[PDB]
Amino acid sequence: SPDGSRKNPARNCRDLKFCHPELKSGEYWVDPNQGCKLDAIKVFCNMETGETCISANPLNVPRKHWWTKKHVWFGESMDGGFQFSYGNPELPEDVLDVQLAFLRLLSSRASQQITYHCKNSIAYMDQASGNVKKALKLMGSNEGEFKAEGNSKFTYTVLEDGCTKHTGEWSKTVFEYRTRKAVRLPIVDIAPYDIGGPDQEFGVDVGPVCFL
Amino acid sequence: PDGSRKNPARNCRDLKFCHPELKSGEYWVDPNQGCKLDAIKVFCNMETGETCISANPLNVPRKHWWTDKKHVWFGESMDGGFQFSYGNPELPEDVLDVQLAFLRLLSSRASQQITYHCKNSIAYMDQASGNVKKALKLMGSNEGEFKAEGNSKFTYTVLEDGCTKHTGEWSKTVFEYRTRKAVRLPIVDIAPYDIGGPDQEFGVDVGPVCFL
Amino acid sequence: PDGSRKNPARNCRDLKFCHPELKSGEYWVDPNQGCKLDAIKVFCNMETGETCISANPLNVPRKHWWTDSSKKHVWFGESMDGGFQFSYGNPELPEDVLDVQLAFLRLLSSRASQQITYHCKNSIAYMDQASGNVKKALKLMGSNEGEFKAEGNSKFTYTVLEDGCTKHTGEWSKTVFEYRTRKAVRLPIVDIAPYDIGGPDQEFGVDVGPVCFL
Ligand SMILES: [Ca+2]
Ligand SMILES: [Ca+2]
Ligand SMILES: [Ca+2]
Repeated sequence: SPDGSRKNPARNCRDLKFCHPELKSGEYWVDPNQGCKLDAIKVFCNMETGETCISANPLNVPRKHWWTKKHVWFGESMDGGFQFSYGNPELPEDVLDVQLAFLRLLSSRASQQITYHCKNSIAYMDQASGNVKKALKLMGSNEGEFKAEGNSKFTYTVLEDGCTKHTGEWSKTVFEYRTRKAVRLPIVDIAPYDIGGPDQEFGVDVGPVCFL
Repeated sequence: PDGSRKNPARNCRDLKFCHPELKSGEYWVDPNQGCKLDAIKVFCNMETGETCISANPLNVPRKHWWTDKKHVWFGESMDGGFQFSYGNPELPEDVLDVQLAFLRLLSSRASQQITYHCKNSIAYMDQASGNVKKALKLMGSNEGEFKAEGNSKFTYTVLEDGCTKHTGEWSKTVFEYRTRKAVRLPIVDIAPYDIGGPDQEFGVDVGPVCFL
Repeated sequence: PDGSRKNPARNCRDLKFCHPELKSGEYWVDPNQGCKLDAIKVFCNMETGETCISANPLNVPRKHWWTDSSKKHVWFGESMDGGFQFSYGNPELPEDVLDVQLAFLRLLSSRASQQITYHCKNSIAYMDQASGNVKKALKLMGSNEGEFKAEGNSKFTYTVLEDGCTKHTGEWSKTVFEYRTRKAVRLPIVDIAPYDIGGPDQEFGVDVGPVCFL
């Protein structure tokens, strides 16, 4: 019987939760495509919810002046930019793709949080206008974009917003996207709008993509 | 496996292939495999290999449901209405969701029948006018509707039609939707058109959704 | 699993991952897992790790297929006398079982690709040398309710590997098409619709290449 060890992975964390109810939240190995056990992925299992959470690698975009107004994709367009990747970096992309496809099928929903660190850079709401027209965008895995407004199937939610004014200091805004259409996740890129001025800087902490 | 609760099969088609001696009946299957605890109870047709899952409740009682012509969704709009639900109402809705998702996305084909019980209510053909303009509609599981006419991908077929006149008596019309795109099934709602008058009544018997 | 009939692998990519010493060739795989008995014999490209399933039948004979008495695309399978849609896998297995094995590969692979060859006599396949344009290019039917074309939405355009059909010369030639995608439910190709057909001197045939999943 699977037990979530590297040599004996479970199919996902929900299976571990139910078939091994004594296990606590933490690091486990899961193998959504089953078959060959060697392409298993290392995850965090939330044993309260049954969520399988896969970390981004790299987890973070360092705080820097990145760009010198329009939305600009970090991965697509910025110098030193990269798109976000998930799961054991040593695994071929196609294998990671297949694992995510199976985990999507195994799950009712997926969610992900992302943190925008800001210095003189609006992320969501602009305190002066009270509007979100300068809000950043996120790119999903199905080419779709997650936005502040527009099609309600694709809008993100904001959990805290410390970036509403240029204060010369660092703060942060936290975004979440949650959906039943798990093909849309994980987030692969980010496009700030209020960037490019000499004293504007940002960083990013990419939260894990969680499936249940 | 063998189709018992302790040893469920992936689905009925596998059970037929691997155990051709088994007769049609109740079995336990586990489309998402892995941990066996979320296996579901189904009817296996062992001649076709179909996995058939019953609605629960499967019956809409015969009643005057609507008072007021236009299509009106039973589940969406009528007092006491409900959308049709499938599987062991014991398991959480999200578990059944995933098990059904495996069947909907990875089956060859699917089919489902639904029976409209009618008193003074046209269901498909209107004998007096000679047309199907008053025909009812059905709602699938992929935000699509099944109709008497229009896009031939989404038309249902009528197996018997006893609802063609207002006679003051009870009769029935039987609808089927069959598709190689099983994401479209099961049926989740019904919209009669010829309803609302003081002597008009209907009921429904929801047939099982069957996956190959 | 080792890719034998009694011990089929899930697919060729798993076989490669677990057995780097295995060479390209035929093996038994079982994408739907569960019962082992409905395993399918495939070609594994062990350089890429692709699972390749051959068309059966793989050939549309070379013939005058269509009589034009009207000019538009005409689907071979849907409209032509003796036409058929393309099927894949061991015809010893039930159609529904093959569909399911294919469905696992289509939904859950990273990528898919397929080539198809149009044999032509007095029949433009893609480029029309006389006009210099692709207005007469044939179309292909995918497995997800879409079509693959010379132009339009770039997600659904095919690519042309060689094009020998650009003139009417009274001689046989061929044009080879390929469709590659990260949305594998679009494949395999199930039908073909030539445009430059139906004239009294026009003929075509088709060789359907294997559908390959990663
Ligand atoms: Ca595996
Ligand atoms: Ca299970
Ligand atoms: Ca099998």
